Amino acid sequence: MTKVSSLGYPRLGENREWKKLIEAYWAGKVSKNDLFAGAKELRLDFLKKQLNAGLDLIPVGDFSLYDHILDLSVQFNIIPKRFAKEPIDIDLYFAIARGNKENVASSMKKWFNTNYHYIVPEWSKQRPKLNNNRLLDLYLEAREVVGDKAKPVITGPITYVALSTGVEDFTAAVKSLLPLYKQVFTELVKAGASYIQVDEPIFVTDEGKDYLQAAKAVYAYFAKEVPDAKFIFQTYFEGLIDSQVLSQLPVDAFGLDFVYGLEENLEAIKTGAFKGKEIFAGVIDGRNIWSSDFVKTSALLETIEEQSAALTIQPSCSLLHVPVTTKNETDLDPVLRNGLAFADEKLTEVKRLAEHLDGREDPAYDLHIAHFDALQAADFRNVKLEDLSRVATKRPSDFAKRRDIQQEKLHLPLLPTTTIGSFPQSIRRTRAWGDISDAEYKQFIQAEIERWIRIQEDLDLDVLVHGEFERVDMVEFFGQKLAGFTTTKFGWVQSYGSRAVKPPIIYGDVQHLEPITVEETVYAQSLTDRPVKGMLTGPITITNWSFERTDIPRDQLFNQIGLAIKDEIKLLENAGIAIIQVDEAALREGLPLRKSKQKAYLDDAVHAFHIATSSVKDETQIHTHMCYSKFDEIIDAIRALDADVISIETSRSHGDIIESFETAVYPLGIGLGVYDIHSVPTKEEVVANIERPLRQLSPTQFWVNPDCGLKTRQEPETIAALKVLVAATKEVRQKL
Ligand SMILES: [Zn+2]
Ligand SMILES: [Zn+2]
Ligand SMILES: [Zn+2]
Repeated sequence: MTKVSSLGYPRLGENREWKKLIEAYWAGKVSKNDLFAGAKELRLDFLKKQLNAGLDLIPVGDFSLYDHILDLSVQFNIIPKRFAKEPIDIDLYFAIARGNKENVASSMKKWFNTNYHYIVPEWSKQRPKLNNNRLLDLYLEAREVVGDKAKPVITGPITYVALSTGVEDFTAAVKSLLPLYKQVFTELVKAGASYIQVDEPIFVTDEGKDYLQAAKAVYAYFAKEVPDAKFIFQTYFEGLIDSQVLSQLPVDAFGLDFVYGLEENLEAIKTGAFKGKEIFAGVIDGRNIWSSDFVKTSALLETIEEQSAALTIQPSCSLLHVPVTTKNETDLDPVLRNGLAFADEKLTEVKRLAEHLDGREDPAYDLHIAHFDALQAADFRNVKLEDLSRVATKRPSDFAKRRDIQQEKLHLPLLPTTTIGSFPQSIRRTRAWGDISDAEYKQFIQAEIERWIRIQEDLDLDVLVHGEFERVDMVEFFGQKLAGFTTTKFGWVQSYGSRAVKPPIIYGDVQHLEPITVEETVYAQSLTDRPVKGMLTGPITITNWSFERTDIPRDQLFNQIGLAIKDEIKLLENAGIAIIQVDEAALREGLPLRKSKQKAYLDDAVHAFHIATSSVKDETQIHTHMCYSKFDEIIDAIRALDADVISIETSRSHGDIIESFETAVYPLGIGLGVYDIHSVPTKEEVVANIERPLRQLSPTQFWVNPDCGLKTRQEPETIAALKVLVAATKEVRQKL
């Protein structure tokens, strides 16, 4: 009676066969025939899983060999000018994604506030035309497996245009795509399509508010030209903006996110503005991995049902954003695993919620709730942590007074040189310990640390780092030793192209129990008489890169992690480490979509940082690394962190990134990333980068260092770049 659906499914496959397949093709190890056969096997496999879960409308079209936006580019003839000569085939497809020997790749940007990156369209004089029948082929293919349950999906024109680059005139660009979409949809209906999911997440965002009338024109058009289609104006990631206006779109159904846009959408329907329309209700978390709260969700569905003409139940976004399945996670505690749900498990949940709304009895439903309740009641979610009322949130002495005390203890030269902490890893082959004694691995890493310690000494870098050779992930390396964290055996998620990450799971209260990084850091320091830095990851990054608990508020979690970082920082200081660097490279990525919610997030972020760093002695020097760009946004927050030194990337802007610190008269220490760690710098090239920020703020305030970590670069080029860095700095010193 009540339909269930889904927006999308991962491409990976249970053991990353998709990743191995496309990567093998690029390496010339897999023919075209085996590429497409392999990709077909996967699709059919995925269609069956979704069929067997009981879905009434199974998403078809989101499967891709790299990216769903890129798919539209090639399909709509939006191909970068530099590739305009190539034949339009899969090699050109991958050429745009990865670049060939003559042309660089298209750029990629973040898919909203997710961990996924899409490939950015590059508009030019090119006339939009259909270059294939990609979506029709996929649809007809699916029909043979699932039949009338097949639901074509596609990113809408407005969102596609907004995510693009080079668009001179927005409505003209959008308008030129309409006839293509018309043909696409008309072919699908002819082939038997009914419901067609048309994604417009842009209408959950601030920017979206500029396009309300474009939405009216575009969908009035589709409704006039393809009258037989049942369109699903599909949004996700936040609430529907201007819901009272958009609710008037001439479309059959609306896809609302009741997980990340609960309150806004909830009040959008209580108005009775969707009583004449069908709601596709995003009620299962598509970006996280906890089993649903069935009581909560069922009661929610009842309210939605009475406020709509028809209800269809689905996850809040494409399952693209979660791992495939918990079935093979055999190392997990049963009380935890029975409280987890990845992609496949969510298909089952969505089915069971509908059957319970239709008043069908199923033992699985109450059993699900029982397993849900056990997890909540577990000891690990009831850990007694340090009392926050007995924990400092503000350092005893302010910046100015600390700057003196520290200078008296460190006597670092004007414009000290240093690095963001990490050095190139060669060996990964050694780590496979595979089986090798621990006293061998340690001795191995320690030999490598000494080596680089001498290197930095010769280069005359006055603040050293151990290299982090023992670290493969800046988050999981901590998650491995913090209680309340666990890793998975197979929880992979696509981040961009053939890259995937396997994020930790914060399943319980977070608690520091043992030294995490102290050993390596203390060793390095014993070798030299120059200051060695400790490197840690702040709570923001740790949360954003992990699958976080959803049963406790963001700020509470932040504080828990802050406490652990505090306890680890204590250990470091105890051991004699005098400079400690807290890295936050996810602050941007974790920023809420809506401008109206960013301040509360930043406040949570700043407080937790204070929890982490306010219990150090005045002499101990607190550094924070932030690989961001638009600092003007978070400037107040940054100044709020009260870091002795904050290092940025000024190389890309040639040094003009200081503008925000200039306006805000930043009185704290600033590290200058004067070399892109992604791309050999010239000596005259680096000095200019250094002197730029010297315009307003005083020189006694700056540090010279690379843009970010060096794990990306090769040792040869790394050493050469550092030589130039130190030379450029020394030079600007002589000129006083
Ligand atoms: Zn990423
Ligand atoms: Zn009930
Ligand atoms: Zn505070």
